[PDB]
Amino acid sequence: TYRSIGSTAYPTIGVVLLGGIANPVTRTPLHTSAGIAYSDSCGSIRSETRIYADEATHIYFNGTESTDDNRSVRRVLDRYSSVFEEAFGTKTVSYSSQNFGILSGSSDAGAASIGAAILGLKPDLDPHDVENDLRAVSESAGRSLFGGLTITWSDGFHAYTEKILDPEAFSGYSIVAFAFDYQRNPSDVIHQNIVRSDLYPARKKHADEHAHMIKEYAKTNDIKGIFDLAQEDTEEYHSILRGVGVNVIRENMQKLISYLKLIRKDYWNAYIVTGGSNVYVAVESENADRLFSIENTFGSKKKMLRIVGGAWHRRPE
Ligand SMILES: C[C@@](O)(CCO)CC(=O)[O-]
Repeated sequence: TYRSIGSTAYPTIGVVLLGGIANPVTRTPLHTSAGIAYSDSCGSIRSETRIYADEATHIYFNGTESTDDNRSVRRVLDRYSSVFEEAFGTKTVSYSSQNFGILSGSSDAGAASIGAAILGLKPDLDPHDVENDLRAVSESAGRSLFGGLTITWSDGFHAYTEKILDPEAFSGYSIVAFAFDYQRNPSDVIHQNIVRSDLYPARKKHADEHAHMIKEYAKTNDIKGIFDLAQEDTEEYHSILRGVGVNVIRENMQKLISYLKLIRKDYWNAYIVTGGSNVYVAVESENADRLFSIENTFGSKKKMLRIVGGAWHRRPE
């Protein structure tokens, strides 16, 4: 038997933006969404996981113990107890997370990294099945599990994540992230309030339509079309949220966006805003350093990002 296994996954950015969860426990997406996994050029933005045999079950986030009192992570660990018993000689395992270049705690990358560790121990499991269990940890786990550009189809009862383009399809593109210091609306507030909107039923249908449009663009590697659409999706999504009192795009964020509209006439860009106080700007690689070097970031900090692949495991120890 072994004693432990490590794994790694990368954080994600929504491309067709998710709002609404079917149930607080299983956390199935109410409608179809799409996303990309990202890191920096070195691959240093990441979540690293260690699952190991133990006398009692402990959950740690960057060294801080969690009472995991919802049994969010512990639910997943219990479901795959047979995997751990075979691999480690015991059903009792602990989980230790270290996040780098993202905030300490649970995330899409954290969830996917759990999946990669389990698959690492039992490689003939169906990752689409494992994904269903991972959503309890984070509803967009599939983006990070499979990597690249994905679509997660969903009718609110059954959800399925499909790989649409490899990270290699974006090698000519970069994303400059502008991080603003405004306190963010929790994702749970986003999910809870968006469904109150009278436009919500049409949004769910519009979401599914946009994902089909993305699958079509993929046929000819139309990366600009995909990101152009992501910006249109972003604008619809945040117009719906504002009408339910959730305002993600704050004053200095809107000022940056206005400038983006100006330089768009000079060279191509498209932007995305998800749930946090960040503005993500897609750009052609030849213009990435130029964008990154602009002077008036309106008090935002800058990171150079790129599209990367799915979660992966290390050999068990
Ligand atoms: C707010 C948001 O990040 C929620 C994902 O659960 C939107 C998205 O990325 O699809």
